[PDB]
Amino acid sequence: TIKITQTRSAIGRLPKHKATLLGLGLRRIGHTVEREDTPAIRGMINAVSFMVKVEE
RNA sequence: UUUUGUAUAAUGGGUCAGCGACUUAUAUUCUGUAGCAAGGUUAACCGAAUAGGGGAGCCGAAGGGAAACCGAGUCUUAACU
RNA sequence: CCGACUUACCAACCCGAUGCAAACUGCGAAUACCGGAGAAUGUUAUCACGGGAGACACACGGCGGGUGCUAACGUCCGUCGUGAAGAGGGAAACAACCCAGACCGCCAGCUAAGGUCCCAAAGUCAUGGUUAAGUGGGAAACGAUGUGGGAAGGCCCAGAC
RNA sequence: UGUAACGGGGCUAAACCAUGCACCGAAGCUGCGGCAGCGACGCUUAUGCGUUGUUGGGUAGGGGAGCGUUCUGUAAGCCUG
RNA sequence: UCCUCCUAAAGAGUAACGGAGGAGCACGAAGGUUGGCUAAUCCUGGUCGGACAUCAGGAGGUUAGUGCAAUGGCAUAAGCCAGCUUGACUGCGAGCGUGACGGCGCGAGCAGGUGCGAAAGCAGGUCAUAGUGAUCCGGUGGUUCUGAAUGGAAGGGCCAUCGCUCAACGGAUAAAAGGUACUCCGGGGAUAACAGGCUGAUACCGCCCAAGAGUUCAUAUCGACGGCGGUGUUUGGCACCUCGAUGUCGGCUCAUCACAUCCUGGGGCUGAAGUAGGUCCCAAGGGUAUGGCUGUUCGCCAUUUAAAGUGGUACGCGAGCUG
RNA sequence: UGCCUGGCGGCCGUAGCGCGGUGGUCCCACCUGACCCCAUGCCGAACUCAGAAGUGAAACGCCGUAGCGCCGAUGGUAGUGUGGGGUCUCCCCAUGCGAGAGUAGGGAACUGCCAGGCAU
Ligand SMILES: [Mg+2]
Ligand SMILES: [Mg+2]
Ligand SMILES: [Mg+2]
Ligand SMILES: [Mg+2]
Ligand SMILES: [Mg+2]
Ligand SMILES: [Mg+2]
Ligand SMILES: [Mg+2]
Ligand SMILES: [Mg+2]
Ligand SMILES: [Mg+2]
Ligand SMILES: [Mg+2]
Ligand SMILES: [Mg+2]
Ligand SMILES: [Mg+2]
Ligand SMILES: [Mg+2]
Ligand SMILES: [Mg+2]
Ligand SMILES: [Mg+2]
Ligand SMILES: [Mg+2]
Ligand SMILES: [Mg+2]
Ligand SMILES: [Mg+2]
Ligand SMILES: [Mg+2]
Ligand SMILES: [Mg+2]
Ligand SMILES: [Mg+2]
Ligand SMILES: [Mg+2]
Ligand SMILES: [Mg+2]
Ligand SMILES: [Mg+2]
Ligand SMILES: [Mg+2]
Ligand SMILES: [Mg+2]
Ligand SMILES: [Mg+2]
Ligand SMILES: [Mg+2]
Ligand SMILES: [Mg+2]
Ligand SMILES: [Mg+2]
Ligand SMILES: [Mg+2]
Ligand SMILES: [Mg+2]
Ligand SMILES: [Mg+2]
Ligand SMILES: [Mg+2]
Ligand SMILES: [Mg+2]
Ligand SMILES: [Mg+2]
Ligand SMILES: [Mg+2]
Ligand SMILES: [Mg+2]
Ligand SMILES: [Mg+2]
Ligand SMILES: [Mg+2]
Ligand SMILES: [Mg+2]
Ligand SMILES: [Mg+2]
Ligand SMILES: [Mg+2]
Ligand SMILES: [Mg+2]
Ligand SMILES: [Mg+2]
Ligand SMILES: [Mg+2]
Ligand SMILES: [Mg+2]
Ligand SMILES: [Mg+2]
Ligand SMILES: [Mg+2]
Ligand SMILES: [Mg+2]
Ligand SMILES: [Mg+2]
Ligand SMILES: [Mg+2]
Ligand SMILES: [Mg+2]
Ligand SMILES: [Mg+2]
Ligand SMILES: [Mg+2]
Ligand SMILES: [Mg+2]
Ligand SMILES: [Mg+2]
Ligand SMILES: [Mg+2]
Ligand SMILES: [Mg+2]
Ligand SMILES: [Mg+2]
Ligand SMILES: [Mg+2]
Ligand SMILES: [Mg+2]
Ligand SMILES: [Mg+2]
Ligand SMILES: [Mg+2]
Ligand SMILES: [Mg+2]
Ligand SMILES: [Mg+2]
Ligand SMILES: [Mg+2]
Ligand SMILES: [Mg+2]
Ligand SMILES: [Mg+2]
Ligand SMILES: [Mg+2]
Ligand SMILES: [Mg+2]
Ligand SMILES: [Mg+2]
Ligand SMILES: [Mg+2]
Ligand SMILES: [Mg+2]
Ligand SMILES: [Mg+2]
Ligand SMILES: [Mg+2]
Ligand SMILES: [Mg+2]
Repeated sequence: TIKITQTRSAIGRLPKHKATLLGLGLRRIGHTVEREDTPAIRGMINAVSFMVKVEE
């Protein structure tokens, strides 16, 4: 279980960068989401690391 | 208004008041609603007459094949699992 | 005839070394594309049918290219973003650049881009060096004892310069 | 055409390359109140009585719900010197 | 109109008046099967015989060949020869690929009847990708499907098939050229010329090395073979503003700004003895001609001037004039 | 159980070339002859038949040799997906992927089944 938050917009981003946020459940700026720790979530975090921040 | 793009030095209007631009008939398809239901429904017309009669007639319940023709099967081909 | 020779010259095949090619690959990625399984999330976001449209004049920016002068806010193709159809802050002004997607109201607070001397809201903030040209605040080949450094080298107290 | 290649004043830093701590800075995010749609759930529906999550920029265009005027029936009713 | 490669950004596809080439056929064998075989080139030797015909070996290993243009493939050969034959058959077709669609292509396998091979097996056209044209209309053959009172038939219908460089090749008609400055309408700055805008291939100007010319000596003064920049001044590229009008070349009057200055002013070098000169730097305060020719700016000539500038202002200025 | 040989395979160069030796009990190859089965665009050269006198010369199988071919590291370089930048017809930073060429080096194949001859 890890905590993720979004800190940047998804306006000029790629479709694969917005679908990643859709999969992570992020809705807007500063949306705190709890997600299970798994290689899939880690890969998503690596993919959108420039706009997300983890609390661990 | 037209444009990728108008404060544009692209067009329109001096202002006010009145008038002014997806309507009508018939025919077909679709949606909702209402009656009836494997049936539904009349037109012309008669009728003192929005009643009633008139089911002539139209759609659908059975389709296949060009057509004869056959039939919940048919055509295709001498014959097709 | 046959030829004996060298000779201000050029040069085939092969060998050794150095390169080039969108229409050359004995080599060969990253990305992208097809399919399967799996956890999580997304208002089925997917497909099929039926009713109704609108549109087929796009532009700019990034990356990958052709034609141009490796010129054009030039033109032609692929991908993404924006405008078109998107308000707001910033770049002094600015359709396409950056941040960021306006349900409404509040004389509440927190931030991103971008800034904190005044216009104009915020540090005349602290330590550390550079610049003396208003460089900052438009530009090249090239030239110069301009300085701020780093690493070496020659000559040199029998005397260098 | 008139400074006119920092926006201007002005700056020997208020310029640049390096470190850090603060602040300003948007319709971005958080706080309060209010409206509407979709979907889950028990409302045994009153089709709404609480929840909860989410969404609500918008041209052409599509869908849905509505306001206003004339006349007609309700209406020999009602208001009105 | 159709075929091959690249551009085409390693799935497919993907444009330009982009770069390179082809097709509008041919074959009863150049098809199928069975059986067998492997060259291009070079070297050596040998009669006519030569660099190269034919014959022997050796090296080489597809560097040849594909009926054709290119690409992808071909040794089990798809290449090269011989024999036998017509599967260059009929009716079907699981399941796919590609297209907006019409449509096109690959196809295991089924029923009948064949060819080759002893047989297993192969053959529903050529190694593959171009060799092509919707519909209507009309013709031919066959067809027991129809046959307008009945029996026939004409005609029509199903199958095979024929006729179109419809080449503008998804084809508007069975058949079709030009002028308008006598002109006209709806429209476009979606699209033309002057002008304005972006860039600067061209134009002008500036700068760098120095081979040299310069009686010796590169740089008093010029400057090759080459290179780097500036103005947006010419001829030009794009077509972003304007076609429900921004009036255009030249001339007259009227000027203004700039300096890469024609004179005046000051200076450096000089292959500057002096006058008179050449080159370069600063400097825009002022001035900067009259006539013949031509509509002309430009330009030629005559004669002056201390000098008779370069360019911008919508190639300045027509709600100032001229035509 | 070993050695050698033949056939059918697996993989397709660390598997292939070249140099030097070895092998004939058996197998294999070379080899003898041909009216016949059969054939040569002529020819027992090839195919095929009847045989084993002779030979391991050639081919073939085996052995060792690095004159070639071949494989091939680690590290580094180019390139590149995503996000930021600069002096932007070209590069840099952060995080992942990571070549090719070349060097050191490896390397004279391995193996399955069915058969034949000699030892056991
Ligand atoms: Mg956990
Ligand atoms: Mg326009
Ligand atoms: Mg504006
Ligand atoms: Mg317009
Ligand atoms: Mg206007
Ligand atoms: Mg107009
Ligand atoms: Mg007007
Ligand atoms: Mg109805
Ligand atoms: Mg019927
Ligand atoms: Mg059936
Ligand atoms: Mg290439
Ligand atoms: Mg997938
Ligand atoms: Mg069109
Ligand atoms: Mg178009
Ligand atoms: Mg376009
Ligand atoms: Mg454009
Ligand atoms: Mg580009
Ligand atoms: Mg351009
Ligand atoms: Mg602009
Ligand atoms: Mg254009
Ligand atoms: Mg539009
Ligand atoms: Mg905006
Ligand atoms: Mg948007
Ligand atoms: Mg703004
Ligand atoms: Mg600006
Ligand atoms: Mg502003
Ligand atoms: Mg704050
Ligand atoms: Mg900040
Ligand atoms: Mg202040
Ligand atoms: Mg201070
Ligand atoms: Mg001035
Ligand atoms: Mg605010
Ligand atoms: Mg908000
Ligand atoms: Mg609230
Ligand atoms: Mg809305
Ligand atoms: Mg919103
Ligand atoms: Mg009434
Ligand atoms: Mg491709
Ligand atoms: Mg691709
Ligand atoms: Mg053939
Ligand atoms: Mg054969
Ligand atoms: Mg000869
Ligand atoms: Mg060829
Ligand atoms: Mg053949
Ligand atoms: Mg059969
Ligand atoms: Mg037979
Ligand atoms: Mg062919
Ligand atoms: Mg016709
Ligand atoms: Mg008759
Ligand atoms: Mg009959
Ligand atoms: Mg015809
Ligand atoms: Mg066509
Ligand atoms: Mg007109
Ligand atoms: Mg235009
Ligand atoms: Mg023009
Ligand atoms: Mg204009
Ligand atoms: Mg000389
Ligand atoms: Mg021009
Ligand atoms: Mg005009
Ligand atoms: Mg006008
Ligand atoms: Mg005019
Ligand atoms: Mg001067
Ligand atoms: Mg002055
Ligand atoms: Mg004075
Ligand atoms: Mg005279
Ligand atoms: Mg003029
Ligand atoms: Mg004039
Ligand atoms: Mg005027
Ligand atoms: Mg005249
Ligand atoms: Mg023997
Ligand atoms: Mg023999
Ligand atoms: Mg031997
Ligand atoms: Mg490596
Ligand atoms: Mg990048
Ligand atoms: Mg390597
Ligand atoms: Mg290597
Ligand atoms: Mg060997």
